[PDB]
Amino acid sequence: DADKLPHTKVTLVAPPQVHPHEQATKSGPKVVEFTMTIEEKKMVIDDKGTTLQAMTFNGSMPGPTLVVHEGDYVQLTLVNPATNAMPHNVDFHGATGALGGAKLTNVNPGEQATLRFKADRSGTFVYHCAPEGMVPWHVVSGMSGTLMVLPRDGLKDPQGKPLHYDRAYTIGEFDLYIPKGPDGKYKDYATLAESYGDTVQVMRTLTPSHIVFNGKVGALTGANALTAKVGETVLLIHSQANRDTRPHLIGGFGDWVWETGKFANPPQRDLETWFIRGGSAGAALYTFKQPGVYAYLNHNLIEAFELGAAGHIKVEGKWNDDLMKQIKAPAPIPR
Amino acid sequence: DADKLPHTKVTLVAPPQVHPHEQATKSGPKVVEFTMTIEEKKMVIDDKGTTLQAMTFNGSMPGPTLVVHEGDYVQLTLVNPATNAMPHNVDFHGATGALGGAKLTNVNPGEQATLRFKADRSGTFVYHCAPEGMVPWHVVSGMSGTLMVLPRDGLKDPQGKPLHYDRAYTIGEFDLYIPKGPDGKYKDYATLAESYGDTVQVMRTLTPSHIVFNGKVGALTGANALTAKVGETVLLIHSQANRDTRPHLIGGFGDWVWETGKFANPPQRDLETWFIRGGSAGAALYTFKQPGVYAYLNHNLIEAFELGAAGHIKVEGKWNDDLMKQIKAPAPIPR
Amino acid sequence: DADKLPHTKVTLVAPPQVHPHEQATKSGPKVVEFTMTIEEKKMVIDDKGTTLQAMTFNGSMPGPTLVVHEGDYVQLTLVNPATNAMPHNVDFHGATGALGGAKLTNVNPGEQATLRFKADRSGTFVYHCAPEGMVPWHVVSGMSGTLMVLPRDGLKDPQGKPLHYDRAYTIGEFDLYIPKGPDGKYKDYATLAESYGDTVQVMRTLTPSHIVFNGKVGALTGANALTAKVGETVLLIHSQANRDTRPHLIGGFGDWVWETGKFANPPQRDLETWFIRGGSAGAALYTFKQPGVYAYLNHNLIEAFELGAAGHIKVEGKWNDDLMKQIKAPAPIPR
Ligand SMILES: [Cu+2]
Ligand SMILES: [Cu+2]
Ligand SMILES: [Cu+2]
Ligand SMILES: [Cu+2]
Ligand SMILES: [Cu+2]
Ligand SMILES: [Cu+2]
Ligand SMILES: [Zn+2]
Ligand SMILES: [Zn+2]
Ligand SMILES: [Zn+2]
Ligand SMILES: [Zn+2]
Ligand SMILES: [Zn+2]
Ligand SMILES: [Zn+2]
Repeated sequence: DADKLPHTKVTLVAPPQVHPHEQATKSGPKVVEFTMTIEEKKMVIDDKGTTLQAMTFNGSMPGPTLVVHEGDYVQLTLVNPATNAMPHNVDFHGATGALGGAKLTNVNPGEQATLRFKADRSGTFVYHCAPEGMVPWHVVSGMSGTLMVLPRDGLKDPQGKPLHYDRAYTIGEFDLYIPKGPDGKYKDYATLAESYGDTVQVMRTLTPSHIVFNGKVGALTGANALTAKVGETVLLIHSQANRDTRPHLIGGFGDWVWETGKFANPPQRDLETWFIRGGSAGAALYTFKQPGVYAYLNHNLIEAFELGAAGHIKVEGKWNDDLMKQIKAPAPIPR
Repeated sequence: DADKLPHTKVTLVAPPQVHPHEQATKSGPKVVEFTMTIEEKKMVIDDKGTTLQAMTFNGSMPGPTLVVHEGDYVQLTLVNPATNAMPHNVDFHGATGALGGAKLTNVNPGEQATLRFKADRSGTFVYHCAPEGMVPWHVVSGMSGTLMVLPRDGLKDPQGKPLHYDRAYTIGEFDLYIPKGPDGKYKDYATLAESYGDTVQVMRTLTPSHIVFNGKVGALTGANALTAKVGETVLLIHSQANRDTRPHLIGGFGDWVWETGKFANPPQRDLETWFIRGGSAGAALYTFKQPGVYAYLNHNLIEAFELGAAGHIKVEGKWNDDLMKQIKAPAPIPR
Repeated sequence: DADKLPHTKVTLVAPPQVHPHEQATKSGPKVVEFTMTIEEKKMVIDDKGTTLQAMTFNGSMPGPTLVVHEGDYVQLTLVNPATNAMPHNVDFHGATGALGGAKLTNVNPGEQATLRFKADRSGTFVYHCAPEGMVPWHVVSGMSGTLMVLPRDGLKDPQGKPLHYDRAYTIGEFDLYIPKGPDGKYKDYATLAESYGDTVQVMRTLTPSHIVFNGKVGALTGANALTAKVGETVLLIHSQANRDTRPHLIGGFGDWVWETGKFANPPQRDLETWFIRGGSAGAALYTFKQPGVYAYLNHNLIEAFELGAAGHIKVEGKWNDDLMKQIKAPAPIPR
């Protein structure tokens, strides 16, 4: 049983990167040890200075992605420093019992706890905070991320053939509910607690003020664009802990997609747009064949371009005229 | 043909239970006879006394689940007593022709009708009222339920192996559109007809005031929690006749899920959250492995916790530390 | 390579028809040449005279469906006449690179351009306009349609058996965001440009004023109902370039459905309601077995009946009492 196995300790890395790991492995099961520390902080979430009284695992939206293999045990130490105001906990969708671990990880400021569970199902799974009586607030304020449980022999196509990625990225998409005052301007709160009531009223409308990748409008653009090269297969992990989304790569595809995120199921191929149910993480593979700056976005184009749910992927390599060619550049219409 | 076969008569039971039935059967096709009686009534739908001018099959939201086997004929007598104000009918998504039967079951108050159709496709299917010119109102006011057509040889996994459940529950999720007056308080109407215009205006906003399981906030909690035991496989049938939802079991999984609800298709496994398209019923199996009180909810957590789309499942049995263990209880952070 | 192959020229036809084409073909790859001309125009979109400052490919919402076979090259000439006010382009979800072709087809009024790309994946794919900085506006104002890339050997069921349709229809579903003035009446704009700011404010609410098939409430009803006969298999192509939808045939099924729209994946069978992710096109086959007027609709019934997302299919042939029979017509309840 779990008390017999070797332990490993993993150092997490900040999104959109994912900590180094193997896909197919000859390793046997391990107890894999992680630690996360909660940070409440005010964050600027758009280009005009709007702030969110935010709550995070490890300082980031999303929290870092934790990667283990099927049959491993996840052993998380969750730290709630005294510098925080609220209690927190963690609910792993990949875990069985005790409301995902929530019932066993209730940490007031100044406390920590350690949870172990068996990661017995392969897939990308949401984890999120879920304190009794204030679950949606802690989720929408930023407290979610992904646990990826890889099959021990790596990813497989519908015919059981091997699949792999060369590079992985993790995108958390956050529907935010920022209140406005009578002047129509977004409210700025001195403390987390003061934002609560007004935010619940906005939540209940079901209309986000902003929908952002990785914590801010344009998080994944400019200097912070994702990167790849022609010939590389990228895994795009997409989590939405509260609300549906519909990822899409402009000028690309989901070559192999697990939209419900569970790797024991066959993936679908050649997707234009896939669907991440609120409360889940999904996974897409794409092998770049053309260089250029791509957009990766939620294809409700209002959600993407107006509300913030879009990033960029800058891809190096050589252009392929067989795949696409400008035959006649824009030029006057003929007489 | 159908005029040759034996008839059976089934007595329906109220949600969340489902009438006794076999899964795999050695029985041949039958004409299976059901009756439902429509009841219009005012219902209290939340903890603060809000009322809905509701419309129901058999007095309940959802209507009872009807269970037959593929190749059976469903023979429904639909009774509209004179104590009701409106005309009604029934549209079975499992039926072929005549707008699901709607065109053939138009019953004014004081009338009844009898419809037969062949249940030639396996699956969970929505049925709902659909009177010409007032379809959405009758649906959102409570007039829907599920027909479950089981394959004759029972449920199968993607490899054709047998699946089964030990206990079945039926959950209908209702997006409600209750109007408010100028004081911001929900309106209470003396009659069904008086609620119509105001309700259509709320409907057109696409924002529900409440989203409830089985007719009321907290319907499936406390004394009315669903129940199971460690080692039991439960089937959770989930219908949403008007609007999408995303079911999830906190601390569990969808072990095998037909999210589109059609059993001739292979199920997906190991789901964290699945998706019920508005206008459909889906089905999930889960074998409990840990005792405790679970939540079963729509994982738009605002919809669940603010608006009402959540229930509880209380599960007896022994805790399994291999699956999950508290390694260190919440305790002060060390120096 | 592509410079070697034969060229063909296709004449497009207006929705809901689809230009003649073969399914399974013994033909080898071709460069298939199409032309589309953009028309900006004011259109009446409902029964009370509401107008949309609309943008279209070829004068229609949706644009025409383009049909090729896997391994063909699509060669589109896109014409933006001088009679238009805005620049436009095209983003084909079926194409690889250059933001779907958008970067290579930027045409100001009075200009045209010609794009070739390899249609290397089978499926129904959205194409839409995507001018830098005004993508959602051009999409929601009507600038989308479908490219259908058929497998060279035709459609296949999950076991590799042949499937086919006898008749194809193309339905584009449009979430519209028409502004109102202080009097609560929809605004009418003298020019396209004047509609922009007010429309963006409505877009940002995420609540459509109207949701229509093929450009107008009731587009596909009355004289313009779709038609079929008992024994015919119809393909229903359903595109939604911006927002999710949930198609359903009342009194029918999706016999075989590719809801994500990609034919190399196995279809699901016996669907009651399927799901088209915003930003995608899907495809359903249904073989009619009963005559009558069907409804084909988005099964958010508010979206369908209140907001406009419904059409009719009028089906000729003989009634089948084995499939459905009125056993007792509506009649008084007995003493
Ligand atoms: Cu928290
Ligand atoms: Cu959860
Ligand atoms: Cu009714
Ligand atoms: Cu229906
Ligand atoms: Cu345009
Ligand atoms: Cu697109
Ligand atoms: Zn140990
Ligand atoms: Zn590779
Ligand atoms: Zn008989
Ligand atoms: Zn059992
Ligand atoms: Zn040539
Ligand atoms: Zn045919």
